[PDB]
Amino acid sequence: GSFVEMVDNLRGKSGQGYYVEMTVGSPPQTLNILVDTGSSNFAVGAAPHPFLHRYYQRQLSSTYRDLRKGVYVPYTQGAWAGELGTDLVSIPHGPNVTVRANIAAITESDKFFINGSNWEGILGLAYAEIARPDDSLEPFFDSLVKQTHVPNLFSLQLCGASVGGSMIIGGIDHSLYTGSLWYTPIRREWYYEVIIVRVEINGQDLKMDCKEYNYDKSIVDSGTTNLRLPKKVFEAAVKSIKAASSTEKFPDGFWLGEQLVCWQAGTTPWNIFPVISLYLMGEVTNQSFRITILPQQYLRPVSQDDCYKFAISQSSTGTVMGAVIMEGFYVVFDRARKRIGFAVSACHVHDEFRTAAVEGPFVTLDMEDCGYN
Ligand SMILES: Cc1ccc(Nc2cc(-c3ccccc3)ncn2)cc1NS(C)(=O)=O
Repeated sequence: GSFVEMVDNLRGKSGQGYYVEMTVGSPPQTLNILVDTGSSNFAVGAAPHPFLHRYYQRQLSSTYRDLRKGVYVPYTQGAWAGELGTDLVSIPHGPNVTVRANIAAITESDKFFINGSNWEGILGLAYAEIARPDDSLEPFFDSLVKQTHVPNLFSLQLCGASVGGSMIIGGIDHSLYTGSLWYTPIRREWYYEVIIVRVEINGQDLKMDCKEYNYDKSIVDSGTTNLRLPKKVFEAAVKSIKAASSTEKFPDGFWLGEQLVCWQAGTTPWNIFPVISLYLMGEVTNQSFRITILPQQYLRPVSQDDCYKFAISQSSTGTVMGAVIMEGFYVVFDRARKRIGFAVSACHVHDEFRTAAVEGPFVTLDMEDCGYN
């Protein structure tokens, strides 16, 4: 393949995201940078922190330009504060280009960096609408497309478990997937927003109004571990997942993520847990497709003891299709054509009985109604 050098350019630890090496400043300073399609800021640890091995030293970068403006990004677990500037940025195992991009130097943080994640910053790949302090701050990818010939497209292959995978920038590598790629529109360019039209557990329709699957939004977000489902959706999904796996009994707190369950090394009875399908709006009127994950995706390994957290959780900002979803698939963020493609990942974790799936087409009527206004 012509994109061979970008293949296997991601690393990570389970539950702690996937990062890419980015080279910042002059002379060069390389950092591990979290790939996050669920935000739009490029920020790097820029002062010492207990959880950082390395950080950005702007004083040592001859090409740093200070924008003279603070920046603050909250999350639900905590936040970070910092200072805006521009500098030279390239990706050794990404496109063969260098751009002047906005960079937020993080000077203080609260529950941002993860002890042992090996990343030292974040690359927000969503759109300028959600960027901080405001949409006037051009995101990394907007700069890249603006300043260079790189096609307005990236693709992600996230290889679950100590993890890895590929971010192909400017195109698609056919060795990363199998079967056809199926596309869903990007409803609006802010988050990577999409429309889920049906949910099945082991083939069984969850029978909820599709409006509920997308209240108040559904997004594809590589910086979130879990499949997050709106309260009402989550409850109905838990109940149906319980009903499908009833040959085994699990404590109430397992389904809530508060309790872990461990099996003896090599014995996890994957086959007693259901497959999960999400149908996505297709590109033609009344046409949909489904993506199907295995419990190998939604049960996350956390001794000769294999422990697992149930990684479908509750949300009150809509559906977040996190690493749990992405890890079954090769995901194409076709920004040029305002759409997202899914194909079966060449690296996804399965067994001899079941494999993750991308299937279509299906007939689904009145899909334009599912989205929140
Ligand atoms: C987008 C994103 C933003 C922030 C973080 N960071 C954290 C930090 C902590 C933490 C908690 C207590 C003490 C120290 C740190 N817990 C969860 N996420 C991870 C991701 N993304 S991710 C989950 O793919 O690594």
